[PDB]
This record gives sequence, structure tokens and C-alpha cells, in this order.
Amino acid sequence: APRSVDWREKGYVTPVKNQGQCGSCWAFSATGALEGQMFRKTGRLISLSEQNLVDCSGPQGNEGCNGGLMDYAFQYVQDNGGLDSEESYPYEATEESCKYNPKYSVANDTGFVDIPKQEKALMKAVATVGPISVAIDAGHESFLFYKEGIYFEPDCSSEDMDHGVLVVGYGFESTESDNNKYWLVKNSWGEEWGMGGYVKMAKDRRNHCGIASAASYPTV
Ligand SMILES: *[C@H](CS(=O)(=O)c1ccccc1)[C@H](CCc1ccccc1)NC(=O)[C@H](Cc1ccccc1)NC(=O)N1CCN(C)CC1
Ligand SMILES: C[As](C)(=O)[O-]
Ligand SMILES: C[As](C)(=O)[O-]
Ligand SMILES: [Zn+2]
Ligand SMILES: [Zn+2]
Ligand SMILES: [Zn+2]
Ligand SMILES: [Zn+2]
Ligand SMILES: [Zn+2]
Ligand SMILES: [Zn+2]
Ligand SMILES: [Zn+2]
Repeated sequence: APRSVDWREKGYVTPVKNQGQCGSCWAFSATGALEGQMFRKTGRLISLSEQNLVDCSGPQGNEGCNGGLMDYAFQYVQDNGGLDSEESYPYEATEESCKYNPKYSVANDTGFVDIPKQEKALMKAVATVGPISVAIDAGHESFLFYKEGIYFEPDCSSEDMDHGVLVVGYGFESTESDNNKYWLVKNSWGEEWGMGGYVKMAKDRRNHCGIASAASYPTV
């Protein structure tokens, strides 16, 4: 596998969005992976509607602004037979009754695949599939005030995660006596958080913050 991957430079990744005051991270993670897979399929990078997912994927098990699962979001897109564009169905950071319009559907998926809970398996997936939906333990003050560098949190859990994000690549910063490897992770907290909306999560450091424990991607 490549020692460095960054799917943003390959056109797979849309700009950083902002979930606002709503626990819809799962929606932004799922649209991220679907935007990447649709781009691979059609050569078109189109922004997908998280609001469509928040309002409409309740039957699949999601809870709107109270949380959800990326896999349930992929199931909605399969069950629904489509997903509206971000332009047609813009994000409002609130829960509202479903407004899906089949006329504005710009994406489909045929299911999803769950990656084994090993960082090696996640790496090969990022290297060959594209951006990957993952969940991490982001429930700490250091994550909230992260600005730059490789994030490492000693109290992070490898099993208990609360935040759905998107891995768009990986790399390494090399010092004299250490290759400090990282996951390139796209947050949904606006572009003023972290590195323009991005965080470098510690990689190959015992599944730090659970990043390999709930990884999946949609199939198109
Ligand atoms: C998004 C993350 S967040 O809002 O940025 C956040 C919040 C707190 C701490 C860290 C990060 C949401 C937040 C859900 C939430 C709502 C209201 C109050 C507190 C939290 N997180 C989720 O949607 C997660 C995603 C996820 C996917 C896979 C594995 C682990 C987590 N899921 C989630 O919270 N739930 C709710 C309970 N339900 C049974 C499952 C989905
Ligand atoms: C502080 As916690 C329950 O997100 O590990
Ligand atoms: C937002 As929580 C207490 O499920 O980490
Ligand atoms: Zn560039
Ligand atoms: Zn959006
Ligand atoms: Zn409204
Ligand atoms: Zn899964
Ligand atoms: Zn938490
Ligand atoms: Zn924790
Ligand atoms: Zn928990």
C-alpha cells in the first residue's frame, strides 16, 4: 500500500461543512463517503444533503439531531432509492419532517461494507476504496480545542466512540527516531476548527480513539 494517501487531491472530497448545534455528525460522515464513491463512479463531485438524512432516515434507525449510525444512513439511501443534492435540500441544523424529492436525487448506493476492526484493514480500505466513514472517541476537551499536529489523547477509548467522521487519507511525519503516522480525518465542525476543518489522528497507535472500530463505506 502507499505510504501516503490524500483523496482530497484526487477530487474525491467536498469542502468542509458545519453541522452546527445538532448531533448530525453521522450524516456528514455518511455523505462524505457517498460523495467519494459517487465521484469514483461518475467522475462528478456533487454535494449531498445531510438534512435529507436527518429528516428522513428515522425508519432505518437514526435519531436526527440526537445521533445516528453511518450504516443506517447508507441503508436509507438504499431503501429510499436515492438521496437529494445539498443544493436542492440544504442543511438547517434542525430536525424537520421529511422533504425528499425524487426529482432532485443525485446519488444511490447498493448497500455498505463493514471493515474489520484493525487499523491495517482500515489502511488498505482507505488506499483502495476512497474516503471511509469512521467513528472516533471525540468526547474530550483536547479534541474540542485541537488546532494542529497529530492528535493523541491518553484517555481516548478504543471501543466507546461518539463522533462520526471521514478518513480521506493517511501519512507520516518523520522525526530522527520515529515515524509518527497519522490518519487524515475530515471533521464537520466548520473550517475554523483544526487544520481548516481537518485533524491528523494518531495512526498505528493501538487503534487510537477507536478510529478502526466502526469503519464502513457504501457500495455504489
Ligand atoms: C455527532 C458527534 S458530535 O455531535 O460532534 C459530538 C457530541 C458529543 C461529544 C463528541 C462529539 C453525534 C452526536 C450525538 C449526540 C447528540 C446529542 C447529545 C450528545 C451527542 N454522534 C453520533 O451520531 C454517534 C455516531 C457513532 C457512529 C458509530 C459508532 C459510534 C458513534 N451516534 C450516536 O451518538 N448515537 C446515538 C445513540 N444511538 C443508539 C446510536 C447513535
Ligand atoms: C468522555 As467519553 C464517554 O466520549 O469517552
Ligand atoms: C455524547 As456520549 C455521553 O454518548 O460520549
Ligand atoms: Zn491542493
Ligand atoms: Zn451539507
Ligand atoms: Zn424550516
Ligand atoms: Zn457497521
Ligand atoms: Zn462522548
Ligand atoms: Zn473518551
Ligand atoms: Zn458511548
